[PDB]
Amino acid sequence: SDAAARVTAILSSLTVTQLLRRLHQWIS
Repeated sequence: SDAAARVTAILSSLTVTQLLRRLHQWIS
């Protein structure tokens, strides 16, 4: 099963983008 796993991977990358937004919010 790769289609369902790919859906989970897309969500994992989004979590990383959010962590980056919080880091930038603290710096600027």
